[PDB]
Amino acid sequence: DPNFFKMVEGFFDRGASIVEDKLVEDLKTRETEEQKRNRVRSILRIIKPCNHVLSLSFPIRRDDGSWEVIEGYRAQHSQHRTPCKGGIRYSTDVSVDEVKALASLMTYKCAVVDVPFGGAKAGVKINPKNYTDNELEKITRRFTMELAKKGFIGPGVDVPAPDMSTGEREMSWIADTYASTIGHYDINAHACVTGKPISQGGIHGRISATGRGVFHGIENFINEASYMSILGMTPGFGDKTFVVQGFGNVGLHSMRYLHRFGAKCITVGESDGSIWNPDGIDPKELEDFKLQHGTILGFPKAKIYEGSILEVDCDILIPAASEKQLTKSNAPRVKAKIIAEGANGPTTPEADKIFLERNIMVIPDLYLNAGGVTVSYFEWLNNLNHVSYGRLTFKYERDSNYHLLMSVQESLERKFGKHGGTIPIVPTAEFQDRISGASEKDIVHSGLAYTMERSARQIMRTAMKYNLGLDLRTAAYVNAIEKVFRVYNEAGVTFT
Amino acid sequence: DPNFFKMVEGFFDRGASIVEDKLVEDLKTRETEEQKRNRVRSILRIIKPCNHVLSLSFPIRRDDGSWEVIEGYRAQHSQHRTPCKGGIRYSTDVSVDEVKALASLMTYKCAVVDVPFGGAKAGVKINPKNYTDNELEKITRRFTMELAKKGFIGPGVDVPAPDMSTGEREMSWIADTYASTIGHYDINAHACVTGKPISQGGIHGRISATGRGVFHGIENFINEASYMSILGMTPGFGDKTFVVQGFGNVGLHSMRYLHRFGAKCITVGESDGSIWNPDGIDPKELEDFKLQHGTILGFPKAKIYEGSILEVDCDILIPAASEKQLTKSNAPRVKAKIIAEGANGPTTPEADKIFLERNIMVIPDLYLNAGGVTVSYFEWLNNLNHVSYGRLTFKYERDSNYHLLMSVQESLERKFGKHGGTIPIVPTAEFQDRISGASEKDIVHSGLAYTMERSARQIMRTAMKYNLGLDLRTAAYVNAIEKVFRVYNEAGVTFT
Amino acid sequence: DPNFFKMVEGFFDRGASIVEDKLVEDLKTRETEEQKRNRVRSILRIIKPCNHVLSLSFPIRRDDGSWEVIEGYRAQHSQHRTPCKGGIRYSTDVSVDEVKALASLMTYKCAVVDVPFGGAKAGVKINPKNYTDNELEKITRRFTMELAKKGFIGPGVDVPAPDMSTGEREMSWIADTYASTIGHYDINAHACVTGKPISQGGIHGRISATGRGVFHGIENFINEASYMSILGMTPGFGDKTFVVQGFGNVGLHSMRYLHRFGAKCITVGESDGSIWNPDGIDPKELEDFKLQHGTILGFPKAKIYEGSILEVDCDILIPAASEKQLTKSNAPRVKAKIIAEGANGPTTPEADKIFLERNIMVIPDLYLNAGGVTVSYFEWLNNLNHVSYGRLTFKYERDSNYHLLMSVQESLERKFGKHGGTIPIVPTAEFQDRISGASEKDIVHSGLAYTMERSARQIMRTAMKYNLGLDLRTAAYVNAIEKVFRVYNEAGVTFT
Repeated sequence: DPNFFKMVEGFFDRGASIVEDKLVEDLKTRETEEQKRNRVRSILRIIKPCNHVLSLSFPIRRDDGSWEVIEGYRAQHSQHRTPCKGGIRYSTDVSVDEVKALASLMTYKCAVVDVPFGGAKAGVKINPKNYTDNELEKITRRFTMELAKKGFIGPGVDVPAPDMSTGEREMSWIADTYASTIGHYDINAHACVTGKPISQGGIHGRISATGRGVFHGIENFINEASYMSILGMTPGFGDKTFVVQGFGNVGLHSMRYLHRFGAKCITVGESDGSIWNPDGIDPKELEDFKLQHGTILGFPKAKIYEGSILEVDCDILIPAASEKQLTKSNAPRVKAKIIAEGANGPTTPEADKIFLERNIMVIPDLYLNAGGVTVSYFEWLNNLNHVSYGRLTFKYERDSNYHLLMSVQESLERKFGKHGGTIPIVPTAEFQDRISGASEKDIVHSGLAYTMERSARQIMRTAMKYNLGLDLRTAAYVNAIEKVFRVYNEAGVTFT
Repeated sequence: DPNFFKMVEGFFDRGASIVEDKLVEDLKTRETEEQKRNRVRSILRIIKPCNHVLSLSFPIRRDDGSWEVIEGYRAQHSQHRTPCKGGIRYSTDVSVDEVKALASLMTYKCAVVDVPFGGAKAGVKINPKNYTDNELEKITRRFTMELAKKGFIGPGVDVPAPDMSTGEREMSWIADTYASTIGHYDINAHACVTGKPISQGGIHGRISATGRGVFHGIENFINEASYMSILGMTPGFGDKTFVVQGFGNVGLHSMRYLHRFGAKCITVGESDGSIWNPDGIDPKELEDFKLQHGTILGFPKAKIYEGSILEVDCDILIPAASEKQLTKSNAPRVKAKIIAEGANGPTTPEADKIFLERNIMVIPDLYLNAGGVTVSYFEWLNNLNHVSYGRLTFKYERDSNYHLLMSVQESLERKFGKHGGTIPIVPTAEFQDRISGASEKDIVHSGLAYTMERSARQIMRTAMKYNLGLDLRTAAYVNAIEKVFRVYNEAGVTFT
Repeated sequence: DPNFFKMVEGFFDRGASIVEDKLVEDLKTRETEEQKRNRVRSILRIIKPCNHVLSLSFPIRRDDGSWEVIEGYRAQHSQHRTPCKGGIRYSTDVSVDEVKALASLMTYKCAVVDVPFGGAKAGVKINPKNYTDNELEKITRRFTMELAKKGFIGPGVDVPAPDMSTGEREMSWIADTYASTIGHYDINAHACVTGKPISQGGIHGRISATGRGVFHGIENFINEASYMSILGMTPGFGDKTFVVQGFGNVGLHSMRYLHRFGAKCITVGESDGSIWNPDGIDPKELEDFKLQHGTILGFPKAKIYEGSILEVDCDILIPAASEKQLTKSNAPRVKAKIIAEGANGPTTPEADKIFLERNIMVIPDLYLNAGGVTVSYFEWLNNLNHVSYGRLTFKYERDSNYHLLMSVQESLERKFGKHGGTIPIVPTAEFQDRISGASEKDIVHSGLAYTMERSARQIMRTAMKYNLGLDLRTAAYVNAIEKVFRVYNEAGVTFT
């Protein structure tokens, strides 16, 4: 059991040395050779720490007439690209030594996916259960004023986001406090947060983003014939099983999309039980079960099978569980060729060194868990463009499709249809749903699939350039460190 | 040896309980009695902590072509009255746990003297000796940009100040970086710092402020016949000795003004020696000695007398030494009726409990060391009024003085001077220097004497209202806590 | 009983025609003669109306969980000089047709006293009794946000003020909502309101301002030997009586200062009784009576004497009562040579036409009731200079007084004191209190006496220039209209 901060700090040095050896050669600057080395050994010392760490204190008054002091935090990691997106975590285990880590984790998690803005995290030392709803907006509406008066919230500086125990309703209390106190004169005032409900500028298909994230991530590696061979699996999802730990937003929506392309959910683990049916599980039925029941423990159509789900015989683990969930105590007992981290840092840094020995491809959490980080970038743009995606072009592009089909029809009917007949060129029953059911949802899920795809093909490229084999995690950080470097380097890092 | 943070945190609770017992009765609010108690027990929980603590990280490049990371801090204590003044301390022993203390120390040190703005402190973990002058402006000019982009510098938010190892030249590098990058559009851009050299908006007679501070502070207690009796001394400075530890800006200028009203400097202690002559020391001669010599050790006209200067037989100790300088190990060996703290926290909290037993009046460091805090408030106004003090009225008030003397002359010459004679009513040789040598210096030293006087008469009042005897320190904090309370209370502490 | 709007609209035309006949001749502009007339007949059409009238609607939620809609108003009269000061009146009789009047009334009431900013009024249709204290800040803190987001509050646009049923505690709820939502980035954020309590930037001696106002106003007319003769009275307060209607802030403090210079309060009328003692009343004793009792009805040392107090035999009526309080039904029954309006529009426009027939000098409410309008201008400056008045110069001017006395002493002791004697030139027992008890209060009461004095000597001048006799009200409006005109005229009234 390590300290999560030393993990993310570890994967930097682990990656910093690799990239450096070629990152120096790629400098056509008019200096010596040992001053290039002392420029690359040096910027990396600047990317590693956290540039800003605020620390707050709130006069909040409970509804029973009892004042109290709330302690908060927020750490902007990198200023190289503004704004800086990062969720707000209401908890009690919040630590300034942890906010600095998850802030750094996002500077790179949104660099591997070519999302512009940097990384940040906030954290409020409150246990949400102990507060009435009138008291979680007195806290939220003042954690922003105190934080926006100091340039840590704003469409061009920081963009808070949801987190576990910080839902859709939280993000309205932030966007309304900002768009009425400080951001009033700013036209983009509602772009100060993401995850807002749809009635206030949220994007559609957001709650299924990390799901689509976890999906397209592993999709681009299952369909990689140059990796399935090395592992021992075949390309494609066909006749492959997956297992899910931590049923929830990331697990549930992942189950759906994987089960839609022939995969078979075998087990579903949670904090308080375990499920198993080697014939598979129906996501919707199990999704429906937890609605009334609140806990899948006792699912009818699948027997109970307790134990370490990380031992489950399968092909694909997907841990949506807590951080540091898979460690040496059970790493030699995976029974899965591919691990797909759905949460932040499930794999302790030792298991990765084990997994390259067991010949396991561990897809990192920088890449898979990007997910919402990308739609939370498409929602920032939605609010920053003041129009839903596609409203201007759904029907202009609908007409362009009917005319092509007509143009292909009439063109044939000159050659073949001369006999008075006709060729009713019509869209399929599928490309008809795509037309009649067009929505902003279809464009979000599209630009998300493109981001994951174009990015995975950049992790692969590095895993050959530097010959990392199945060490995709290291490959991910080398792309993250290399692209954050090209922003400091060509910018005259210091403003002097 | 305590932690300096627990000292300042101690004197709050020590004072918070005393003020509370009457601070509740003074509320004519439409509530119960136990909800007044739970409003006063509660605001005090809000005044005690530090509301904002930023923490920085700098890409600074040395002149030998070697980047490095500078770590800084700044803690705004109380937002009840903007701006928030606080010095910048270049050191290596800087600690975020220490900046929070000295920030709180200034919220009260400028409350006992009715200075409006709250308290703050900054700190940069650099040893100044290891940096060329071109590298102490690359640090200073970027410790402000990084700090002003986040609303921690500005004529209406924070006003940095000088400190030990942060001289007059530092404050120009801050005022020029602000008045040309961010504060450009603000007319008051040059009011963003104090302590600037006179050629850029500094006030005259600033380097002798803490001197005039230490002076008028003890003046208002030496001339208090209701305290000299209780101690065992007589009123006035006449035939009284004082001794100085830590010769320097606070010690030197204190020596001068005290030696000007009949006091006799006996010893002068430093870090590297000790001086003694029970006939006295001439300040100017000793001031001149350290100019060439750089260290008074070896002064001709006064023999060497080594040892704990805090043992020196005297009437008035003035420690300008380090913090926590006088402790139990030598507190029963003071040999001085009056201690006059010229630095921040020379007396460990135990010696005060000893000193009330030894019957010693320890004048606090909230009051005496205010000093520069008051002229650093008069310099903020100078730059905020865009005119030196008195330029409009030195000669308009000069004429009004000549006409009064003429009016008294002619009025007599009607009654007595009828005999052809005349009565040359002329100013004294002293009130002539005051006229011909009028300057902004004379108004600064005046409004400083008024602030110290009006404030000491408020410490005295509390020391009777709550019957603290010679425990002036506790009296000082009770006035500081009571006046910071009347700002939160009548303001609807929460903005909800 | 008229409509109060038609009164203030009446006194404009009544004054506009008089000033015009000379106001045209005073134009050295390169135009014709009939185009000067059509420039003066025209600007007066621009000064008369109200340039801006906002009208609000609030989602306020009672503490019993019941939303409701609050209806508010605010009318900026004249933009010729920014800001625009005007009180906020919580009532139910508030009418947009009344706010426009009292707004215009202040554009002139602060023009006769050379106060720069224009005039405005606000009004909220709520009965304050029906609202808990937690609900009069939810209203106050949102009547400002809704009003400051539209440029109707701010140190440079509008400066709200207290009013009846809008006390000191209201003005803190406005200054804190502004200085934390919108005016945060403005250094002058606390100058957005006046009347704030002393703990947040209020001026001392404010609650006794209208008192000092009513005093120095009638002082400058009682001591006018060229008016007492015409009426039938003698100069000075000596052996003269006054009577007060509407005991309260304006009546009480007026009683004190008048009774201090030999006047004799005869009666004290209120809404619910009447008092009389032709030997006089002691203000303090009667002031003390209403403290416990809450109503002077039943004062021991003065018998009850009911009836229309406006009939009381006296020399000076001072109605602090409601508006339109003295009308034709009792105007032929005044029994007072001098009426001194302490409220806004006590005299219906007909009684003035009666009073010039009865040969009565009615001092207007533009001039007397200025009062607080002047200290509410000195409090705006206090907050706008960030320093209490005199802190810099109380002791610099104290020293200049001791040196003059010493210079007169020594100068004599050269001529007379050559005999070894001495002449202890010391301040009086009165000019010693003035020194030892110097305060911002003494400067406020001074600059208030100067404003009233310099202004009354301008009403007198007009009452000769245009030969209005005892019609001082018309003289007041002609000075108000003439000085508001010289601001539009020399400014190119239109911005085209």
